[PDB]
Amino acid sequence: PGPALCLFDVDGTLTAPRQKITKEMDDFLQKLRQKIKIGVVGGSDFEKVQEQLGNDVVEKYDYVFPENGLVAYKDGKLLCRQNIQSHLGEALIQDLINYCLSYIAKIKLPKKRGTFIEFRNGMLNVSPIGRSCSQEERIEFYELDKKENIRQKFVADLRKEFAGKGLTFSIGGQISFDVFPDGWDKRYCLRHVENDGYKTIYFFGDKTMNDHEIFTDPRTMGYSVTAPEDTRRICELLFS
Repeated sequence: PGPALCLFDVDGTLTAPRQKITKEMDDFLQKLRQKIKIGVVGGSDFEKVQEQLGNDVVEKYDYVFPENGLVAYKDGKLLCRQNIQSHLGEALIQDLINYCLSYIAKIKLPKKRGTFIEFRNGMLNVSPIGRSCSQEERIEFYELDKKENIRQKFVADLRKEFAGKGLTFSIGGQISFDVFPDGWDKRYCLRHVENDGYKTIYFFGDKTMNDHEIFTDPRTMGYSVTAPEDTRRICELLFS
């Protein structure tokens, strides 16, 4: 119905895991773009996106959203930027940082290395243990955090001392847990597409991590695919 947009998650949906897009796929998308506009979003960076979809990616898609739209492109122009310290404000960053630093120093573990706090543009990857832990170190701490649940213990107190700062927490993997402003997941990019006159906004990607929010957000018509061949089968089924 009316003007529409197709937004695709990058790795997995448009390419084989850890690989650049296919010629067939690429030619398919440019062909699809003829009638309906297209866009891509992913948690990775533009450089990584370039590796997967090509260095001229901003010319192949109408919208390009690396870092979940925290980096946006449309028609080839750098729409804008946004980082956690600008949105949340420095003094807000240091309050979270300070706290985690002093809290982390009070946790006896079998091993400690470095990068107890990693700083991403739109997310603070913490960890009571660090981040550069080895292969054996990581598994060790992981099996240890199994029964201990050290992470949930901290990811709960933080929610308290900082209750109300529009911050969302997230425990993932075996050693670290991400921190970030509310809505700063793939849904963030939607803000670059809800004002260009689209009656329908399709999304193609992973619908479950638990649950991918962009896939459920009311503005999108979710279509989770299992690989690039599916993205085409559905796009073929839906369009053309």
